Amino acid sequence: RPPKVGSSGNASWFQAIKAKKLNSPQPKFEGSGVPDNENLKTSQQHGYWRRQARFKPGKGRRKPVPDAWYFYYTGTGPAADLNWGDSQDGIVWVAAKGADVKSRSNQGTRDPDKFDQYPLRFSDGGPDGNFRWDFIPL
Amino acid sequence: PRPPKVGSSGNASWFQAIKAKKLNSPQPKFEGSGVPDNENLKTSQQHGYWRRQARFKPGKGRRKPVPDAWYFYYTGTGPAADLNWGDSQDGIVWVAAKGADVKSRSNQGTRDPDKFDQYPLRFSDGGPDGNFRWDFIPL
Repeated sequence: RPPKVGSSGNASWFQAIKAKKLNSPQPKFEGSGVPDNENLKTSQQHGYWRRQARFKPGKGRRKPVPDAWYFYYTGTGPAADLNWGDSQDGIVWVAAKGADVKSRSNQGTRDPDKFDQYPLRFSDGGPDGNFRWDFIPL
Repeated sequence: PRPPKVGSSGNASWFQAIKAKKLNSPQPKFEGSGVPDNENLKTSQQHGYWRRQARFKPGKGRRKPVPDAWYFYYTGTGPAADLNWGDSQDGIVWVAAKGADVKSRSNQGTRDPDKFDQYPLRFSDGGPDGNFRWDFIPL
């Protein structure tokens, strides 16, 4: 059977945020939780963070390490078929003040062969202290 | 009329390759699943291996070294169909989604290239590390 490949792309435009612990809560944000990105209009500034399980060698038989979460605009990424606000384990919905969550951006997702991940900045206040992320300069 | 056909013939992987960026890149590492998307399959079935292909090209003198290519096969299919998930073998890296049952033997088979094109890789749950790349294939 050929595979059913339905996603237009699953690489987030942005670096992940990482939990600090194996049993960290889901991300919460001081402000909207939408990454800084001036390319979009206010109405279109909404999307979701999605959990990804991570593991390490050895030691072992692989061992778990803390989750990463990646941001996708609504209608893109692994949960592209969800409507904004639909409940799913591992999905946190975010929207800017002034967002119209029925709108759609044409921002799409990132081709990793052509683009490095973009830096995350949250000028309106980022995720809580259960999460960290590597510095990437502007 | 024709005799039986038991093997993976000269079928291919369902999916496009991942390619090393250098002649000395390490084998691919997968912090998340490393299993391509395929909505035919449930989470329990999402496991298999990446297998190295050596590559060479023509040019100055003749034989030129090209970076390694690695191709994905579901467990129980492909050149290493006889292995069980996790069996050591040089040029084989085992992958599985969180929640996979690496004994579930999927039903996707392999690709006859005269009938089906290579399918795009999409990695919901993580792909290979940054030593690897592949061209984007839309659709």
